[PDB]
Amino acid sequence: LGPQVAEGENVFGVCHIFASFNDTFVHVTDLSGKETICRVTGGMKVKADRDESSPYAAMLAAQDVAQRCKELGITALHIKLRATGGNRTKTPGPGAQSALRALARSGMKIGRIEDVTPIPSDSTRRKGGRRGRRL
RNA sequence: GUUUUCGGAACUGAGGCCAUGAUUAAGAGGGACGGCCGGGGGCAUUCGUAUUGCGCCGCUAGAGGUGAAAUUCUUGGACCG
Repeated sequence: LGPQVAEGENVFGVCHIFASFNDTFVHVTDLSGKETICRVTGGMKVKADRDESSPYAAMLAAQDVAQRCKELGITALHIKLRATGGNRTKTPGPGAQSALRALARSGMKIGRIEDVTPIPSDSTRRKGGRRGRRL
């Protein structure tokens, strides 16, 4: 079970670390993007809606996802870090570098680093009011 | 009784003469013309990513939002690629 190749060559999957402030996602996928493997979020580790985006919650989100693909023989990953973008914040969540460091310390290797977050040319109306979030 | 002259008006045709007759071109304005310039205006056409909805595939029980939660969507398979 796995790619029938010599271990000196490094196979490639792509992970899409969708970092936000509600939670952080780690969604490893093959190089096509079509047939995905496993989606170990940051919220699956701790049972607290406050701690759903903590930098430790992505330390454990990218430790279990480095065991399902190591079970299938994947040794080097492609990283597409993505903040929520669109009309919301285009600055990455705090649980992003921690999910990278847990992927780079669990024996796995990296490929390319690339920032695909949805930025518009220009978009529709923002969620709040004209006077904004009065808080 | 007639007829002139002059007087005084009113109107036309030649000629001479006028040093014959137009103040300049506003560090005022209008209008030409010349090469440019500008997210000026209108009509037609064209491109972009995003958002939302829909079709199919993948892997799966969480996802949304908050100072914290909760109203809300999920194998009448959500979020994610």
